[PDB]
Amino acid sequence: LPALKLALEYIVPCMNKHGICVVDDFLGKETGQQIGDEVRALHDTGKFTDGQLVSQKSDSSKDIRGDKITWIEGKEPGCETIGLLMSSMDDLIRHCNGKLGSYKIKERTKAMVACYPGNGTGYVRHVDNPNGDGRCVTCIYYLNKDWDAKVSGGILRIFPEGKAQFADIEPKFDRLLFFWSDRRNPHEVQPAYATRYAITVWYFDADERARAKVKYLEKGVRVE
Ligand SMILES: O=C(O)CNC(=O)c1nc(Cl)c2ccccc2c1O
Ligand SMILES: [Mn+2]
Repeated sequence: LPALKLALEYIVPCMNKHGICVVDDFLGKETGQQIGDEVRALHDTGKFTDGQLVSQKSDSSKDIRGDKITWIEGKEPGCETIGLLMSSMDDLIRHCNGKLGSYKIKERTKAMVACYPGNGTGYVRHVDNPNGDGRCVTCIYYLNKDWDAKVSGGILRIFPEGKAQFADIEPKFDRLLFFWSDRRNPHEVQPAYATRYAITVWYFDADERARAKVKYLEKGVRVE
């Protein structure tokens, strides 16, 4: 589907109504599987971190580690299809310009590729941007073939503010997710019992990001 039909007929109205929007079959099986292959090669050649320290045991051989990450620009060798994914995310956001809230999105982060190793670890409940750092939209792409949450867990559970219910999103192959990054969407990753990959990009609102630079004042200018 053109980034445009999807953006204008589904993503824009969904984000303004619900703030949480799922697109399945974003890139297709061939491109999705190539991204999966690039991510697995990154993992298998040791490009990820060792994982979030979960239990700091007295003996370190007993330390439990969780989600592993790596930051990907998209131009690295063997990340070209990841870069294609990122360009496709950018195309979608660009076709939403001036329709996502009142936000104006001119910049994003690099991609954070995450691997939950499948050892029962998840990710605690949190808000992506609780303190106004500029991030207004969180975009996650999943690449887990035939994921069965009843068996492997790993559901993303979101707790939409003001609503007495949560929204459970399975980390399905070739699924793209958008949600507001601020306190509207506290969320958690339930324990994952199989290897679980995701690629996240955050989009900045230009105003919020510009004034965030005041708080984090960071390179300066010489006086004398
Ligand atoms: O993977 C998912 O479905 C959702 N993941 C996250 O919400 C998530 N959020 C943050 Cl802020 C981090 C931050 C660092 C590493 C992994 C993260 C993560 O998986
Ligand atoms: Mn998060």
